[PDB]
Amino acid sequence: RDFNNLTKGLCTINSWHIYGKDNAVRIGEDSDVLVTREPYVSCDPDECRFYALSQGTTIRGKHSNGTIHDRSQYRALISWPLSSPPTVYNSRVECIGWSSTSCHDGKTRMSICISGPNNNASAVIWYNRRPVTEINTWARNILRTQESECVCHNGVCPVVFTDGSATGPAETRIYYFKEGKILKWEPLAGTAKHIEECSCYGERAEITCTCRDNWQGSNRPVIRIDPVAMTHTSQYICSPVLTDNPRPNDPTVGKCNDPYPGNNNNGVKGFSYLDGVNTWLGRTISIALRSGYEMLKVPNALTDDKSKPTQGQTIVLNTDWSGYSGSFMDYWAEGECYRACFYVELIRGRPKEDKVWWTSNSIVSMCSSTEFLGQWDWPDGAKIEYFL
Amino acid sequence: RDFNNLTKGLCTINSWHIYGKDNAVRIGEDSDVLVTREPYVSCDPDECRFYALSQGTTIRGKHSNGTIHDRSQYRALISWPLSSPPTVYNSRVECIGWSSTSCHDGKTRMSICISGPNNNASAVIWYNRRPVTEINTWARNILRTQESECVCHNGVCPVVFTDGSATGPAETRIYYFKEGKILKWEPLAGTAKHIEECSCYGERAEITCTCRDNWQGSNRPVIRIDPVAMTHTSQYICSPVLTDNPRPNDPTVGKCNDPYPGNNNNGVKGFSYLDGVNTWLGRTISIALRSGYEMLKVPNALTDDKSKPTQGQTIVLNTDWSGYSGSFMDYWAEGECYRACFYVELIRGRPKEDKVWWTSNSIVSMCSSTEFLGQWDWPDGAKIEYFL
Amino acid sequence: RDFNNLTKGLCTINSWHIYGKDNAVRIGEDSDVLVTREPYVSCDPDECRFYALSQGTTIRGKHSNGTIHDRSQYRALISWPLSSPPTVYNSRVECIGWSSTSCHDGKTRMSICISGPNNNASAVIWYNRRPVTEINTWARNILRTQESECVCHNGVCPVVFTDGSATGPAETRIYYFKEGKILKWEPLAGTAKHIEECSCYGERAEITCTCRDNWQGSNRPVIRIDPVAMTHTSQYICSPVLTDNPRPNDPTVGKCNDPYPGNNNNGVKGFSYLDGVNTWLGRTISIALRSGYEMLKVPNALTDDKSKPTQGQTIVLNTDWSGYSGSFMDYWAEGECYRACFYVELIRGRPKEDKVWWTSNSIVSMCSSTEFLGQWDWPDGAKIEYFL
Amino acid sequence: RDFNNLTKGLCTINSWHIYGKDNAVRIGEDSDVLVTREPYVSCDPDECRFYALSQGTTIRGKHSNGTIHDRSQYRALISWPLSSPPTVYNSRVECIGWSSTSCHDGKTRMSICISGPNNNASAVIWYNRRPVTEINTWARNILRTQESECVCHNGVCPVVFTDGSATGPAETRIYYFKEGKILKWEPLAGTAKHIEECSCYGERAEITCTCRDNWQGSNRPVIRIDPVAMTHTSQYICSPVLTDNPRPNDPTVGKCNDPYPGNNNNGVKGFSYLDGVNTWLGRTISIALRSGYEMLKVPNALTDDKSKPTQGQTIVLNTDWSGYSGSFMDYWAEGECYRACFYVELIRGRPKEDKVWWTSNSIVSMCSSTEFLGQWDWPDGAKIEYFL
Ligand SMILES: *[C@@H]1O[C@H](CO)[C@@H](O[C@@H]2O[C@H](CO)[C@@H](O[C@@H]3O[C@H](CO[C@H]4O[C@H](CO)[C@@H](O)[C@H](O)[C@@H]4O)[C@@H](O)[C@H](O[C@H]4O[C@H](CO)[C@@H](O)[C@H](O)[C@@H]4O[C@H]4O[C@H](CO)[C@@H](O)[C@H](O)[C@@H]4O[C@H]4O[C@H](CO)[C@@H](O)[C@H](O)[C@@H]4O)[C@@H]3O)[C@H](O)[C@H]2NC(C)=O)[C@H](O)[C@H]1NC(C)=O
Ligand SMILES: *[C@@H]1O[C@H](CO)[C@@H](O[C@@H]2O[C@H](CO)[C@@H](O[C@@H]3O[C@H](CO[C@H]4O[C@H](CO)[C@@H](O)[C@H](O)[C@@H]4O)[C@@H](O)[C@H](O[C@H]4O[C@H](CO)[C@@H](O)[C@H](O)[C@@H]4O[C@H]4O[C@H](CO)[C@@H](O)[C@H](O)[C@@H]4O[C@H]4O[C@H](CO)[C@@H](O)[C@H](O)[C@@H]4O)[C@@H]3O)[C@H](O)[C@H]2NC(C)=O)[C@H](O)[C@H]1NC(C)=O
Ligand SMILES: *[C@@H]1O[C@H](CO)[C@@H](O[C@@H]2O[C@H](CO)[C@@H](O[C@@H]3O[C@H](CO[C@H]4O[C@H](CO)[C@@H](O)[C@H](O)[C@@H]4O)[C@@H](O)[C@H](O[C@H]4O[C@H](CO)[C@@H](O)[C@H](O)[C@@H]4O[C@H]4O[C@H](CO)[C@@H](O)[C@H](O)[C@@H]4O[C@H]4O[C@H](CO)[C@@H](O)[C@H](O)[C@@H]4O)[C@@H]3O)[C@H](O)[C@H]2NC(C)=O)[C@H](O)[C@H]1NC(C)=O
Ligand SMILES: *[C@@H]1O[C@H](CO)[C@@H](O[C@@H]2O[C@H](CO)[C@@H](O[C@@H]3O[C@H](CO[C@H]4O[C@H](CO)[C@@H](O)[C@H](O)[C@@H]4O)[C@@H](O)[C@H](O[C@H]4O[C@H](CO)[C@@H](O)[C@H](O)[C@@H]4O[C@H]4O[C@H](CO)[C@@H](O)[C@H](O)[C@@H]4O[C@H]4O[C@H](CO)[C@@H](O)[C@H](O)[C@@H]4O)[C@@H]3O)[C@H](O)[C@H]2NC(C)=O)[C@H](O)[C@H]1NC(C)=O
Ligand SMILES: CC(=O)N[C@H]1[C@H]([C@H](O)[C@H](O)CO)O[C@H](P(=O)(O)O)C[C@@H]1O
Ligand SMILES: CC(=O)N[C@H]1[C@H]([C@H](O)[C@H](O)CO)O[C@H](P(=O)(O)O)C[C@@H]1O
Ligand SMILES: CC(=O)N[C@H]1[C@H]([C@H](O)[C@H](O)CO)O[C@H](P(=O)(O)O)C[C@@H]1O
Ligand SMILES: CC(=O)N[C@H]1[C@H]([C@H](O)[C@H](O)CO)O[C@H](P(=O)(O)O)C[C@@H]1O
Ligand SMILES: *[C@@H]1O[C@H](CO)[C@@H](O)[C@H](O)[C@H]1NC(C)=O
Ligand SMILES: *[C@@H]1O[C@H](CO)[C@@H](O)[C@H](O)[C@H]1NC(C)=O
Ligand SMILES: *[C@@H]1O[C@H](CO)[C@@H](O)[C@H](O)[C@H]1NC(C)=O
Ligand SMILES: *[C@@H]1O[C@H](CO)[C@@H](O)[C@H](O)[C@H]1NC(C)=O
Ligand SMILES: *[C@@H]1O[C@H](CO)[C@@H](O)[C@H](O)[C@H]1NC(C)=O
Ligand SMILES: [Ca+2]
Ligand SMILES: [Ca+2]
Ligand SMILES: [Ca+2]
Ligand SMILES: [Ca+2]
Repeated sequence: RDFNNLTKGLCTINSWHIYGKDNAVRIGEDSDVLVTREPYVSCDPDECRFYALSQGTTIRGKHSNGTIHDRSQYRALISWPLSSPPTVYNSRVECIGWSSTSCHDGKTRMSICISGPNNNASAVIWYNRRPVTEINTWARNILRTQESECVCHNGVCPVVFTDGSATGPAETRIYYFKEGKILKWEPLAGTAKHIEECSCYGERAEITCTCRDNWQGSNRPVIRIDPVAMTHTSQYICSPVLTDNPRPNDPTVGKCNDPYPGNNNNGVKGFSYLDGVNTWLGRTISIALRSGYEMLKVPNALTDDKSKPTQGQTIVLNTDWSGYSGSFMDYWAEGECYRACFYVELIRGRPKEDKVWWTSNSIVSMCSSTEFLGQWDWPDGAKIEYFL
Repeated sequence: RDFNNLTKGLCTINSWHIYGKDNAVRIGEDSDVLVTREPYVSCDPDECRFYALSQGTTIRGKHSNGTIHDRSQYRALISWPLSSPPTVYNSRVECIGWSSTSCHDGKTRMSICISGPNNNASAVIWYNRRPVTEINTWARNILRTQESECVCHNGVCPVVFTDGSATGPAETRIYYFKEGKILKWEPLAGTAKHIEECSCYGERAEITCTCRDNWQGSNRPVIRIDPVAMTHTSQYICSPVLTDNPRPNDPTVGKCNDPYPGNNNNGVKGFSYLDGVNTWLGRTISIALRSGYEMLKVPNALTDDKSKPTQGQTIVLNTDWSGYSGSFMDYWAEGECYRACFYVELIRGRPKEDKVWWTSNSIVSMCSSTEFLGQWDWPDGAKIEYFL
Repeated sequence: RDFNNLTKGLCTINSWHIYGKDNAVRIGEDSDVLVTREPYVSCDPDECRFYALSQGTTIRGKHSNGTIHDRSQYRALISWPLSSPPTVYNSRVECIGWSSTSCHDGKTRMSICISGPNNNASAVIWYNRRPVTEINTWARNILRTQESECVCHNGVCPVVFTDGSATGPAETRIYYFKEGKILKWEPLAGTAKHIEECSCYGERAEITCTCRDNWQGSNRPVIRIDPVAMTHTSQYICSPVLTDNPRPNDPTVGKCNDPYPGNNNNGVKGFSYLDGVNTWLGRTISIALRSGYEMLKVPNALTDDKSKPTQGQTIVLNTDWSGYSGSFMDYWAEGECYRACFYVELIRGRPKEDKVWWTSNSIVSMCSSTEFLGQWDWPDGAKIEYFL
Repeated sequence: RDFNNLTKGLCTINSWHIYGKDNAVRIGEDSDVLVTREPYVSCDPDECRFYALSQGTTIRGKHSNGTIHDRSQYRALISWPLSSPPTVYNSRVECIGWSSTSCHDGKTRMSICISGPNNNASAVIWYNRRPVTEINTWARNILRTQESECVCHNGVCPVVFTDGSATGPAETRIYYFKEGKILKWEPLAGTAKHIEECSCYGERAEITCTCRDNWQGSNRPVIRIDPVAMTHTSQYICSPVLTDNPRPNDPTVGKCNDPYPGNNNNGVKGFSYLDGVNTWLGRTISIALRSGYEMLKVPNALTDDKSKPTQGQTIVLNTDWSGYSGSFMDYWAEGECYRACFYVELIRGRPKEDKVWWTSNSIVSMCSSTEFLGQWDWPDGAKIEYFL
């Protein structure tokens, strides 16, 4: 009907309640479920769906041997109904590619998939389910994107891309689209040294994305965008409570405009909600590998380089695997504020579970509450040995 | 369009005709059917669906070993099309939890799921498919609810919860919701000593729920609610025709405001239609275990402590298993009265059938007729030995 | 929108073209297809669907052993999309029973299912998907109905039932319904001695049903109904070209008001289009068993007891099995006349193919053309030995 | 709503981007996917679907042994959702036959299927999903059609048929339909000697179809139609860059009105976009067999018998199988021109891969871009040995 505008603010978060859960690997043991990875959730004005990058095979199927690789001609962006598994018979294909992003603007939805060789990949922008715009590689080394949903304000929806090295300086750019057409684009600015896999949300005409520095830096990069003026800035989260993985241990003071040193050439997609005292950071529990997941209330994290934990909540125990995590919100829900949500990818199989030749994932999703609810941990459930 | 109001009365019941049947366990032998339990039926203005608490696995699947437990992170409230099985590809998820209730109000539908540990569980109320309200545990010992549908009158829909011991005094409360928001709540009143798993229906601006006393008492508790004034009372069904399971034998006189003694720490979810001479009680045939099912016309049951059977009808033979049973009606059907219906859960597997490692169920459903129709028995059908 | 009226006449038939085909048994070898029997086709204002009486099991499933029986608590009336198989995931249940009929009236659809023991069965009438009317057994010996679709004229839809013996005198009645309510009913009249499984169609405010005499009589009974006056008559098709199965050989002259003698206690559901010179009778090729199928132009069959074949067309070869057959037409298609159609059930398995423990069927359907098209035979396709 | 008119022109093509991909054979290894062949794509005003001629069996199913044959009573025209596999549970049947074509006109869609024996086949035309017109064989030797979609202009949609010999002179005719009714038909004209499997598109009130000469001729026949006047002409593509398969090698000069000699009794369905300098021809890489696929910019191909390659792009490598290819466009997309698309069938199994007893295919589809995007090759993916 009409373009949506970020008119409200974030509700206060005093705890988190379960929103959705897949149980995909448990069910996939005896069903026609698709091997996926790199998921997310995204809302429309009438329903919210689950999203993922398919591998073009069922888990129990023979072609699942070798699904440890990321880029192939047999991947695609698919969507399915909330808390149901990525079934072969109930899934809908958005576009063909091995990297992606998607978002609705009040009128219709825009989806972007990237495909191709390393020497020269390319992005195609779709809108109202028709292919509208195309963009070829600029720095000729794996053109990539968010891996989670974008946000729009009155028709304009910014998106972040990177093209170039993963263990050194790259070429990041913020593009501004309106009905699938490029309005403008500008290169990265600010003090952030490496950008990758941005997780974004919005409130009161502003967009905040917490991203990943894969080069060096256990603290996380941040990008604030102004959808009306079409401008931005970047920096790091000051707080000493580090959130990348892998990472060293938490210190007494942190860094605001420089990567905190300790581990190289590695990271993980993550997110956070930056709102003064109402600030919460998410992270794995293990400093060495992707296991466990926890949420932490760290007042004034982004601006205070000494801030420490006030309250917290456990999502997945440290004996249980996790993976990626990102942000989303239901911009079309009734209320006076925006209720914040997030998802956590639960990876099974290789590399850590190598008696199996595949790699796949599960999903758990939570949203905020204004009460102080009790906590419980939410693992995937599957017994790898039933697959031997 | 507009809120629904309990404007009619109950039609006269002279017999029951089949409404719906699943045949889930028969079909699940060679299909992708989900292991479920604790079912019910619920109507919308345009279609009536089947409901159940999934276990997150298919019957023939490996993860079905151990589905004898009730509370787990892998259960969910699902719905599917009438007289079809709970298939993996045709099911819709309402919310995440191990206890529940749901009902439409004329405009939209409200669903409630409860999840968490025993020390501290919590309920989340959803409306129009978005999470609106949250409630944490009050007495810190398994917060639980109806296990069947609620009833609404002009926007207000009462719901009964219990939190605390199952073999002693607990904390029951009636909550009044309007569009997912808590209007009010009040503690139990009247002479009923223990409340659990209420089965409710409505006619002429009043709501009657026949429940379960798991502490002591083979006779059943009753709760009458006034949706307009937001008040209630409780008591027991006077009649000597006992209906809980397990239970002792029928006596000559019964108890109106006190639990009839005989068996402890056990019961089963049940229901009844209380309407003077037009009164019918349902019950298993075996006094010791959940087998067989029969309907009995006992005039003035609730107020007469000597009332005895006038007419009856067999639903499931005593050589056949049954389980839970509850009430529902199609508030949007054409006519001058409300045609009363009920469902019976048919459990297969453990505990009684232990050559199998799972536990699942089937459904049969009937509604009333004004004629005196012939009777037939309706078992599940499956041969356990085809699963060995 | 508005009630439909039989306003047109039959187009001239000069040949038949394929309309639809299932290929169910071929596909069911490696799919979740349901064991069915007693099928038919029925149109709505917007789509035409396939219909059948399910057995509550998949073909490859264990519970298919013993599906040679007809009456059981696990059967149901289901419908699915045209030329697709009766799949477990794509089927819709109309009502519970082992005998049936259904038809749309311009506004909504009425469906009727019969269930129960032999001593006392009962029919429930549904309308707009809600159970409206009930009727108990009158002569206490297997109450049964059409096994194909009914026809309506301005809201009124007659239906034929039988209750009593199959090898002697019974109790037939024509019921007249309007929105699921009984308008009237009257007993059989005319010179027909035994009625069973009527196949009906309509044009110019009249309804003709060709039925089955299971007692004695290789020639077929006929019932003409006047939907406006609510009256009828019966008789036999005069022509010497006999069409029941089993049957003796064709003679030189036939019988108009008396069963032609030759074979007892046996028959098969069939049909015909009676329209003067534009008359066509259908029948199996073998006089002893259900094999092959052919259509024959026999001018003035119903009134001329000497009429013989003018033109013909082969549908299924005599080396291929067939079974039941019935009539249907698309009352909502554009044109100035009614294009006539029919279906043939193709049975596989027991009794003739006994290396398998089940019994199931396939469907082929044809409609008329005004040209003289070429012919081809349409078998089921499946190789029974792939099931061993 | 209203009839569609070819009002725009072709956008300029500077490269091709992926549109859709099936991955059917990879997935069919562990799923209920249907054995198909002879596919295509076709758009509606609201969605574009995939099309194919089914064989009436699943790939892993027993009835897949022998699917090397083309004409049988068990084939059908089916359609399914874009980039999803032809699943047994998600497919929709259009009509019954072993040869076909289909297209939407702005209001509704017309589909045509051909069935029957070689002595006398026949076509039935369907519209708005009801059978409207019938046509019997004229030259009594396999009546056949396009095997891809038709194009319409203000209600009129021409279609090309052939009936008669494949290795000598036949009887081709162009039919003009309007709402399923034959407006007119006329025999082939111009200098083309043999016509088969036409691939058509349209822009600015004209229809161009590049077809197949199976008799003699490695260069391709062309038919230009005037939808308003209902007339046409034929000829060959002049250019020396030959595109049929099998074929001899490319010469220095070509033939405009005569079949270029070299190989007999063989060909393959193909297409091309003829637009002056903006001209592109598609073809397999191997001159002997169906392997590899490439697109070539050959300015003024149709009129210049010396034209040679200016630019090109690889679609499938020569070590990978291909098959048929055809044209389609989204006539209802926003813009000022028509964005051109095409599909390539990827055949697996017999005849070249004979360790398997079946024959099936996969799909890849691309559309044009105005940028110069990078290229990648798109194979089917499946490992035949996982089927042994
Ligand atoms: C039934 O259910 C109810 C329902 O909620 C349960 O109640 C909840 O219990 C939670 C667990 O205790 C609790 O969460 C914790 O909150 C802390 C903050 O509170 C305290 O301090 C503030 C300020 O002084 C006070 O206001 C407050 O009242 C308290 O005093 C957090 O600090 C906790 O986090 C730390 O511990 C966990 C492990 O338990 C770590 O994973 C986490 O990362 C935190 O510790 C690391 O990080 C800090 C920051 O740099 C380091 O200083 C510290 O050394 C740790 O560092 C190591 O670990 C990380 C990760 O391994 C690594 O990178 C680093 O290098 C180091 O190696 C925790 O989040 C809830 O707040 C509580 N509910 C409420 C409402 O408060 C109830 O318990 C159940 N049972 C019953 C009977 O009810
Ligand atoms: C073809 O189909 C037709 C279609 O309907 C068939 O007709 C139907 O047949 C039914 C079965 O007989 C019948 O149902 C019974 O009705 C009784 C009431 O009728 C009589 O009394 C009244 C008042 O005097 C009269 O008006 C009426 O005319 C009759 O005289 C019920 O009382 C029957 O229930 C009792 O028996 C069944 C077992 O058969 C028990 O399961 C049931 O619980 C009842 O008995 C227990 O409970 C009472 C109450 O406390 C006890 O006193 C008694 O001792 C039993 O107690 C033991 O059992 C329970 C459970 O095991 C346990 O807790 C307790 O401790 C004890 O151990 C029964 O319901 C229908 O009414 C009839 N149709 C109609 C319209 O009436 C037809 O038969 C078929 N065949 C043919 C040829 O047509
Ligand atoms: C390529 O395709 C084209 C496309 O159509 C093919 O053309 C079609 O060919 C059909 C087969 O021959 C033909 O159908 C037949 O039509 C007969 C009527 O025509 C003749 O008579 C009339 C009047 O005199 C003339 O107008 C007309 O021109 C002809 O002369 C029917 O009579 C045929 O039916 C009989 O034979 C078949 C077997 O072939 C039986 O199954 C059938 O039941 C009929 O025979 C039995 O019944 C009669 C009636 O009582 C008995 O008298 C007779 O003895 C038989 O009885 C025994 O059998 C039954 C069943 O087994 C049992 O109950 C009984 O007791 C006995 O034991 C037949 O229907 C089409 O009409 C023709 N197309 C057209 C438009 O006409 C073409 O051939 C193909 N090839 C080529 C090169 O084109
Ligand atoms: C990273 O990705 C980027 C993204 O695009 C890559 O860039 C692209 O590279 C493509 C491959 O080289 C290239 O396509 C070729 O274009 C030729 C035309 O260009 C040249 O000539 C014109 C005019 O002079 C100039 O304007 C232009 O600048 C060039 O000089 C085509 O001619 C090419 O086709 C021929 O070769 C291929 C094999 O490679 C054959 O399959 C094809 O059929 C052509 O050759 C046959 O046909 C001709 C015509 O009759 C014959 O003369 C010739 O002998 C061949 O004949 C045999 O073969 C056929 C089939 O086997 C048989 O029937 C016959 O009998 C003979 O036996 C080719 O299409 C793209 O144009 C280029 N992109 C752009 C925008 O240009 C990049 O490379 C990647 N890497 C990096 C680092 O970036
Ligand atoms: C487009 C692409 O290749 N994305 C891949 C990125 C990429 O390698 C890093 O961002 C380094 O640049 O890594 C992740 P992970 O395996 O670390 O879990 C897998 C992704 O699929
Ligand atoms: C929330 C919960 O645990 N519900 C469980 C209740 C509960 O134990 C009783 O109401 C005693 O309080 O019992 C039944 P049942 O096994 O007796 O058939 C299983 C339920 O799932
Ligand atoms: C309601 C019912 O039992 N219908 C059955 C009738 C019935 O026995 C005959 O009409 C004799 O009355 O026969 C057929 P068929 O086996 O002969 O092919 C099977 C039906 O299912
Ligand atoms: C109606 C029909 O039979 N179509 C068949 C045609 C036909 O034989 C040729 O057009 C020669 O006339 O060939 C193809 P292909 O096998 O060559 O790949 C298979 C088709 O199914
Ligand atoms: C998977 O492939 C590897 C080589 O990639 C092979 O050695 C291994 O045995 C395969 N796994 C299975 C289960 O076949
Ligand atoms: C189920 O698990 C138990 C232990 O919980 C084990 O002893 C048993 O053998 C398992 N059943 C099957 C069929 O594997
Ligand atoms: C059918 O006839 C009645 C009068 O006989 C009329 O009201 C009705 O509208 C007619 N049907 C249609 C479709 O108009
Ligand atoms: C089917 O059941 C019969 C008895 O009804 C039994 O003898 C037979 O062996 C069973 N068939 C199969 C395939 O198990
Ligand atoms: C397929 O059929 C042929 C004969 O057509 C037979 O020889 C062959 O063994 C069959 N293939 C399989 C896998 O059974
Ligand atoms: Ca890092
Ligand atoms: Ca009790
Ligand atoms: Ca007979
Ligand atoms: Ca050729």
